[PDB]
Amino acid sequence: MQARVKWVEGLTFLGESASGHQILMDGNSGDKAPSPMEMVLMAAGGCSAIDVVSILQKGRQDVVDCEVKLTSERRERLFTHINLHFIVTGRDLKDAAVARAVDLSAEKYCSVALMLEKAVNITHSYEVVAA
Amino acid sequence: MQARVKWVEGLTFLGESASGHQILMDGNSGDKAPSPMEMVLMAAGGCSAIDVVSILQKGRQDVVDCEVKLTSERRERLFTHINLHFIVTGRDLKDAAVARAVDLSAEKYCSVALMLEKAVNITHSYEVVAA
Repeated sequence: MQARVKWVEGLTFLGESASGHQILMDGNSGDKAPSPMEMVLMAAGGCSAIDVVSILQKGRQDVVDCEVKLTSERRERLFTHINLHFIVTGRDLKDAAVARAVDLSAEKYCSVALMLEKAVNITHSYEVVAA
Repeated sequence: MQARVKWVEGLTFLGESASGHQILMDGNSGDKAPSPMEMVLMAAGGCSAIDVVSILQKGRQDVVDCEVKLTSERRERLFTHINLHFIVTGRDLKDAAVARAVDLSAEKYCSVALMLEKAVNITHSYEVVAA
């Protein structure tokens, strides 16, 4: 539970996780480091990609790479919509398995996704590339 | 809108912001870098602290330091509750001004806070230290 953030200077803040790591947020439109809102977008991408690769490895599917293209829109400033586009690379991965993994990840397993869903329109999509 | 995440190895993912910066997320309980859920907690702290220090500087208040103690609980895994505790340091800052700033920040200006609120119980609190 012990996370903290500290004002460094300007609008730069230091962020310390309870897993013992530190990061930097920059409130000048992410000038020198990501803005908090960028943190959120990336965390959604990351949490999702984690679960997607996990499901495939458990299902013995030979997943070799995973990339997430994130797009979003926001009020002129809350996010109105985030799209997670998965690019899954592997050997014999079947469509049904990738759909399952992207599905369960985005709507059942990804905490970040599920928290945002109650306030943001979150959509997903995927493609499969041979290695 | 152009953020992305890339699988590096293990459960380590690279995250790239459209402001042109990169970070690392680690899905092994934030082993080597923060977990996505830690990203979210810190972004809420950061977005909040940003707005808090901004309001005070606009109101000509001599804010010298700002720290946020974050605590949270989560299902045994969504966050059920996040508490933002602000520690504002300054010279002649008045209580009414700090309350205002923490208030507007947490319930009107902080996008990250406001997105989470629809799914998580978010509470705030503050204290004021002389410099």
